[PDB]
Amino acid sequence: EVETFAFQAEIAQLMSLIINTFYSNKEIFLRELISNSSDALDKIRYESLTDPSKLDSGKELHINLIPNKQDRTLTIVDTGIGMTKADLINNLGTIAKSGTKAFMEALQAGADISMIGQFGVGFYSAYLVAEKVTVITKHNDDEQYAWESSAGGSFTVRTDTGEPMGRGTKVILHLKEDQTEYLEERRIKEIVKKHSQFIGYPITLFVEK
Ligand SMILES: CN(C)Cc1cc(O)ccc1Br
Repeated sequence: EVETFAFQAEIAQLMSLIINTFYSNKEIFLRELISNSSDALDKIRYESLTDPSKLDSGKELHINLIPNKQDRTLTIVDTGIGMTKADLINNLGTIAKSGTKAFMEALQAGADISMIGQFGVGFYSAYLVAEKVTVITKHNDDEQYAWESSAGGSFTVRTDTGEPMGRGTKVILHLKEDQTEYLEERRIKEIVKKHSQFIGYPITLFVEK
């Protein structure tokens, strides 16, 4: 069972601005996704402070970076609070309608695309380097769902029968053919050190055979 939804107009517009605007500093995507994972890890740590059993689905709070050269995917895994189905449909838990409005007004007033995270829609920077994005997520109060979009004005949501995650969120970036540099160990490591060096969670860069 696969449901297909239209993006709100303002979100589709933000997505095509990100895809079409000439802008060379594409590496900020990794900082924005990592920062979103860190925010979701803060959220489940804070709930665990008064209710320990919110960690029965995973005591470990971490972020993993997993490049796969055969599939041409970069996967960002976190064991944060995760997302309910309604969250996924509602622009992946963001206020994307009003953040895009403020983001685009800023762009006309001195801002550049690298400031997208200040307006809450940093996730969509994923499309600076990905032609398709898949978000697997599991929240304590809901089942495991798969969100998927290749832009073009729509996204799908389905129940994910893949590997149980326990709790957290997985962003699979199907990279564009000319963005494979973000699969290389030394290039990911440079970006993490440049932009994410004070994230309060361990970031493990997986290696490949
Ligand atoms: C924005 N990237 C990292 C996906 C994501 C992770 C979360 O932990 C929560 C929401 C989203 Br979308």
